[PDB]
Amino acid sequence: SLLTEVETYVLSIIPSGPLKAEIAQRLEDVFAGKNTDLEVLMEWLKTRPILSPLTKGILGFVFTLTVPSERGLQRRRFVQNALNGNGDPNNMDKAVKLYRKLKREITFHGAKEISLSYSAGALASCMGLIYNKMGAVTTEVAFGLVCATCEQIADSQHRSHRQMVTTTNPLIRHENRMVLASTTAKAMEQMAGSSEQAAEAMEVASQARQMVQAMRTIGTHPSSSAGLKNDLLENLQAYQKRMGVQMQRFK
Amino acid sequence: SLLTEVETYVLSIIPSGPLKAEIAQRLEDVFAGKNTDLEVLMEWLKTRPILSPLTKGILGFVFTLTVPSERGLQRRRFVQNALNGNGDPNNMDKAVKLYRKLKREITFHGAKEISLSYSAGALASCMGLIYNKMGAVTTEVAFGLVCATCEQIADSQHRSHRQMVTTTNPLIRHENRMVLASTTAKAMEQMAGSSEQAAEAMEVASQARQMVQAMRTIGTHPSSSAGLKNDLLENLQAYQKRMGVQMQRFK
Amino acid sequence: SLLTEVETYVLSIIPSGPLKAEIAQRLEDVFAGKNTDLEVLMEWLKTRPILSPLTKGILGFVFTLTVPSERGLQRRRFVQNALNGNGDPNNMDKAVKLYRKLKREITFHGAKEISLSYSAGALASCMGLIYNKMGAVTTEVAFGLVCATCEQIADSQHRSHRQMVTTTNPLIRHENRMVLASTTAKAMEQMAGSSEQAAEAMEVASQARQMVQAMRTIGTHPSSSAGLKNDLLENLQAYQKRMGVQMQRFK
Amino acid sequence: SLLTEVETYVLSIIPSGPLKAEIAQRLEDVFAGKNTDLEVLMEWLKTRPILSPLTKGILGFVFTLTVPSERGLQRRRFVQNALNGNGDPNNMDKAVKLYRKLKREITFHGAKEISLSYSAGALASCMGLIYNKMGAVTTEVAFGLVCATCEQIADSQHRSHRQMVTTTNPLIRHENRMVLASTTAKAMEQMAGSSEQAAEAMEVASQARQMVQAMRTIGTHPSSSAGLKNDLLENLQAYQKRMGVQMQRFK
Repeated sequence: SLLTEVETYVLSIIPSGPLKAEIAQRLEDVFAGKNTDLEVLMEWLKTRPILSPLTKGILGFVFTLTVPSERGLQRRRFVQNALNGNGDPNNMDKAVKLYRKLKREITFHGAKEISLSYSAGALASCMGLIYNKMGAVTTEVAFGLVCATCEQIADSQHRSHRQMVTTTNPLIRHENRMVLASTTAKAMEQMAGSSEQAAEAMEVASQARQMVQAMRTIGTHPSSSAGLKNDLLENLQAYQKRMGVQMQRFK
Repeated sequence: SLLTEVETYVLSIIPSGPLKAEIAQRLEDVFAGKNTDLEVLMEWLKTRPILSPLTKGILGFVFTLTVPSERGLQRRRFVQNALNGNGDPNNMDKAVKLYRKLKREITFHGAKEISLSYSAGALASCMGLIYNKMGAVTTEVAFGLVCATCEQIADSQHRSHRQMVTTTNPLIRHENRMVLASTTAKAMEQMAGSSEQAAEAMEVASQARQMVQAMRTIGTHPSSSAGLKNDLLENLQAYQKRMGVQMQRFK
Repeated sequence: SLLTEVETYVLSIIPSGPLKAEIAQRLEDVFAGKNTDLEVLMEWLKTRPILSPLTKGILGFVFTLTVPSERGLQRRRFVQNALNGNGDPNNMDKAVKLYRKLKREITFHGAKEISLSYSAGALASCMGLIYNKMGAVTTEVAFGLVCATCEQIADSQHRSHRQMVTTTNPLIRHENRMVLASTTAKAMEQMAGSSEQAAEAMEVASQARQMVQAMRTIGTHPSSSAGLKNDLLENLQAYQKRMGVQMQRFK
Repeated sequence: SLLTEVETYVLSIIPSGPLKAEIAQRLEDVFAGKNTDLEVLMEWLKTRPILSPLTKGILGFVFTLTVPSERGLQRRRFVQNALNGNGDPNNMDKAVKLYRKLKREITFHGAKEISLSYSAGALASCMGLIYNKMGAVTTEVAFGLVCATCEQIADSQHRSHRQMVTTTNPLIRHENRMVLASTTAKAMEQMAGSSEQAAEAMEVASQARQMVQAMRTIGTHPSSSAGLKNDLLENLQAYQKRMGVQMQRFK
């Protein structure tokens, strides 16, 4: 069940969207013996616009571990660029210290357990060593290094959400609502359901998007109005809930 | 959800107006794989008249992080001019001290958390290093530096409002009302609704604008009248509330 | 006479060859009011194959200081890449410490005198700050920073020669002779004199080149022969002197 | 004159033979602006049978530094395999310690001077970091790392010769002569001169080769004869000198 456990950590860091569905479907193919040619897979991976270079690096890295027949594959540049760890010497010293301990393990958990003791920076650098063949560790350990990195990123992915919503600055909190509404509105428009709900869903989605932009145009500063900041948010709250129920309707 | 979190901080600092709607719509295109050519985007960004040079710098900076294929892009001058941090040596020393710590992180939150410990001046200088390629940090960290700067500006954006309205000097407080009314009146006139309310909204907006200028002409100094300062504000207060309700009518 | 003094230091680091003649002739044009368009100049500079990226950086940097009308020029990428100082934080801290002192000077010598007290690494980073507009110093000081860098490189250019020829390892010393002969032979062939000496010079040059490669093919290891290592060098010594006198014949 | 100094160190380690002539001629093309396509060059380099993997690695490494336009090149597998330093953690720790110091230098000599203080093992590993983009140092420093490695190998190349010829074991010393004669005989046969000396040179070369194999067949052990070990070497000594003079005859 290692292939399932790694798939949890890897897919956690990827942002939600059509790519996440496409990436996960790709992971199943290469985790189920349906391995397509690596080059066309990675070439498709490279062109993806939304993924961050670091996140794009891990997905490229994980594919290489599955495909057999080394010495005939190709080490993609963007993976090396992403995983290089900024070329820092100080953190890369920790990476070697990690890689010393990883070489002695063969169990996936043993790699993950020791790896999480080190900073998120070192794992990216150390994970570069395995990809570049500078080091060499068994496949089970290498995933244990990926999950330690993916868990570290995934932890900060969640910790950022907790800090952003509980922020005390009112200005961004208002700004958080409009962009959040726009993103939720964007979610329906891009996913056009087969049923007639797509037309209705697009309308309500376009309604919020057409209205949120007007809300930004008026603004919500205390000095930009005389109490209009209050009622402006209220319509958004209704619109957010209006879009909230709309999601499960086509479900 | 990093692309949403950065979009909150970036759009917070931009002043409300038609540009804010246009800028945010642009951010969605470059955060959703609809990346237009960078040069035409930044060229449009440069010509924008209302944005401050520093605020214009961050928006230019954020776009560069998304677009791939370095060595073939172009480093715009105005970004460097805005982000140079006034060429101070003292604050730029802090920026390097920051950049030393940022290089070791890969998590967005880790960059943001450490960055906020430093003065707003250093972040502008340090954020210059990443843009100029003097330094090099992973994309997730770099946004973590932007949000630290955007949060710092956004905090002072709000803190200025609190200090301005609670100011004890009566002269500016009266002056605050007329300019506030003019801005609110200006908001409707520029946003011409499709409904017939645009004609009526323009009339009431022009009424306040035509009357606020007369109010300035008479003045409101204690020595410029013999109690007319009192009733002059009262009509503004009605006009402000009259325009206040008028906003949600076309909503 | 500043323009002459800087031209000494800048041209010292460039390796000898046709490019050095072309570069110096270009420096005269931009140091004598014959300033060609910067972009076509730097574009020609970029394509040069022999110059190292760092050395190519300084020549690009020096041209920018001469051309007037900032805000309308363009900051070339390769200059930033070369002058970034590897993005190290530690040496860049020294660069700011330098840049603090340079800002207070206006004399060219004052900049050069203080600059040489710092390691060659910092000057490259600090010299990046001036080019990127992160800092701002008067033109006379900026050349004083270039000459400090050029002098530092030029010093190590000479110090390498002293260490290479006085090396105790016999194997490279023999190898030094063949490559040295090939380079000297290459010097005549590329510079085709207008007189008939070009044909004769090419013949003797091709003679050494045709014979030095045979010398490498046989080798000169003590275990690759039984005393042939001795007489093999002797013919080279004659050939080197034969080419030595041949140089001043077309002079 | 950096391109000449590096060419000395690089060509020293390569064993003598037709490849050494071909490799050096290739180095001139890529050190003189005649840069052929990298891929066809490295592909030809990969197929070379005589070069050791480590020595083949350096030649592949040096070419990559010259060719411009990164992000569009390709990192060859065999270079990474050769330069990985056996994936040891202990020596790779030294490599990072080296790479920390190299990042702060820009002078070629400065890189070479500090690099030679470290064991030959670390330089191979550290030189791997630059090729893999794990690190990043200026081109002048990187050659300074290569020459430190090439010098270290070249020093041991010579030190092995001193120890082999001065060995006290008589059995290998006799064996040294036959193989040395065979190699010298092989040198003429492969290099077929244009003059008629090729036929005569082949005959005398085949004479020694035809006779050295007979000498091995009889053997030269003290227990394999009753004094024939003495006169058997004498004919070789004449044959070695006979081939010794024959070399400069076609010269």
